[PDB]
Parts: sequence; structure tokens; C-alpha cells
Amino acid sequence: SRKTLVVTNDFPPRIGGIQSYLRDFIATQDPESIVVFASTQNAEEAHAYDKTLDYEVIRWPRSVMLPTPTTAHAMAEIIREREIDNVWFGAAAPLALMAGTAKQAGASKVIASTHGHEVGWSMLPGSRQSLRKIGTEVDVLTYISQYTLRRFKSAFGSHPTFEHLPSGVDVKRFTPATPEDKSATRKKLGFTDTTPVIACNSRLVPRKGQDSLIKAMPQVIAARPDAQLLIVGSGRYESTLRRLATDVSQNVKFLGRLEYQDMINTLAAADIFAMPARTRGGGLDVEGLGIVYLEAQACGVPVIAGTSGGAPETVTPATGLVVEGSDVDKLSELLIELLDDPIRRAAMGAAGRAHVEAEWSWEIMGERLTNILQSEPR
Repeated sequence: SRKTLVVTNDFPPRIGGIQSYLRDFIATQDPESIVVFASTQNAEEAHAYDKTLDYEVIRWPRSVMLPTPTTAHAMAEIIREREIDNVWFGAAAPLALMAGTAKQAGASKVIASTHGHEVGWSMLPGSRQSLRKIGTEVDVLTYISQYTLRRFKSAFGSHPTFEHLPSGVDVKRFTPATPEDKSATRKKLGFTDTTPVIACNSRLVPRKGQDSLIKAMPQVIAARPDAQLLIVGSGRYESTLRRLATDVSQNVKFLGRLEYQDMINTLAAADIFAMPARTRGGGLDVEGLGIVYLEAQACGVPVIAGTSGGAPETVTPATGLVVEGSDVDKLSELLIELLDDPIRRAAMGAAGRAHVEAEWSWEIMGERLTNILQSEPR
């Protein structure tokens, strides 16, 4: 078995996107074949977290791990002491600038994972040159969507092999609701078995299209007067969303940031999941992939996704629909059409569940990572 050193500034107990990504990917591998080299934000909290793991974490006694001679030296000595075959930079920019040292230390394969930030790095002359330097020294560059790949591929260059490695979804936690649980969840919310329920789980920011959803509601409500739009999450755009929803107040619920299981129960009890993501910020405010769409499909719920970035890549014609959020007439039409067809909804949700089990689970994605880490270098 090939042994992997994960080099990262982004590791639990700190909460975040890359932290969750690495935690869950590492858990899919043989713990004996994994070593982590991570920065330390709070010493006692890090020690307490590492104590719970079945694999080794070597803590760098700095609040931020940066590409410096001292960090590179420490990485190099771990590579040799633990007989490391693969060096995996959990986030490419800027730590994968130490990839040269990793090969010097005797590693036979260097992997670096990109996420969202590298897209913006391809827009500036200096940051683009850094991306090229990473590309020239990295054997495998992973990406979350075909969209992000298109945005930064030319910057990295042709030296590395490019591999699709997005986050998976937990198909045991995100699972279709039993009739009992679905009925009870609705009653908890003050609804019934007959209530039309549209769920939107996402941070409350303009690009997620909660505003687009709210603007589509008047037509939805006219057709189905008891239809409820559930806005689940928190963010700075909340006050604007509430103002937008003023004339549809009886049919729009701001539930705030729900507890993890409560969010899942609410999601699984919905008739439709909708999040019409749009690209903003001059092309830089973009949906990299959209794990919420995979979570919905995992719960057996029909999806309406937006046109932004990698969002359309999460669904198939069998599982979901892609729409431009600002198209009020089409969005409301799609919502009414689906709400009025429970058979189509049942078929779409079933297809959603099958889709993620076949292509998006942590079991499937874990296998993808195993293939990268266990294959002989080219």
C-alpha cells in the first residue's frame, strides 16, 4: 500500500469547507496509510480532536502553515521518516509551492486539490504565475467541477494530470424520509400531508437566488394558495430577502440556520428543492459545484438548480431541472408544473437518490481517491 502525507492549513477542529472535504475524504482511506501534517489554531482543542482519530496527525505549532523553508524542511523529514509515497496538498494555492521539496525528499507522487479560490487566481498576472509553478511540480491536480477546470486549466499548464475529485455526500445521513417521519416533520412546521413545500437550504447571499425564488412566489401562490417556500440558512442578505417577501409573507418562512438533523428532516419532507444559483461579482461570485443539490437528491427530492458555474453538473434530466433564476415566469411555471404532478416528482426524487448512490456517495468518491493514491506514478 502507498502511504500518503496530507499537507494542509485547513484541518479540523476548525469548521469550514476544506476542513470538511479533507476530514471526509481521509476517512474513506486505510488509516494506516494516512498521515496528516496540519497547522494548529488552538493547542488543547487540536489535541482533543486528534485523540479521536484512528490515523496520525502531526501538528505544526504555527497558527498558519505557509510555504517557507522551515515548513518545507519539516515536511521533508516526515516524508523520509514515515516512508511517504504520496504528498497531497489539501489546497493547492499556496502550499503546493512546496511540491519541489516533496519530490526532493523522495516522494514519488505529488497531488494538489483545487476548490473555489484558484478560479480567481487565474485572473491576475502574479497569481497565475504561481499557479503555473504549482502545475509544473504537481503530478495530479484535482478539481471539483468541469466549470472550475475550464476557468483555470491554462494557468496550471499541461504537466499535471487533471482528476475530478468533488466532495461526496453521506447517503446514510442524507436519506429519503419514511412516511412517518415526513408526516411528523410537516406537522412540526405547522403544515400537513397536503401542503406544497419548496425548500431552499443555502447561505443567505444574493447569488443563491432566494431573491429569485421570492419573486417567483406570487404566481406559485395564485395557483397553489397554501404553497410554502422555506428559506433555511443565515447570511447578510436576510434583511433584503425579508423586504422582498413582504407581500408574500404568509407563504414564505425564514427558518434561520437549523440544526443539522432538523435541516435534513425538513429537506426530506419537501416536495421540491430549489436554489436557482446565478453567477455574479464579474464572473467571480460563482457556484463551484453545489453540495446542497446532491443532499436534496440524496433525500429523494426533485431539484431545481441554477445556471451558475458547476451547478448544472450536479443534476441529470431525470433528477432535476436547470433554470435561470431571473426568469420569473419560467421559474414559477416549473414550480407549479412540478407541484401539480406528484408522479413526476416521485420519479425525479427516486432518480435523484439512485443518481447520488451511483455517482456521488462517499463510497464512490472514496474509491476515486483510492485510485489516485494507490496507482503507480505515470
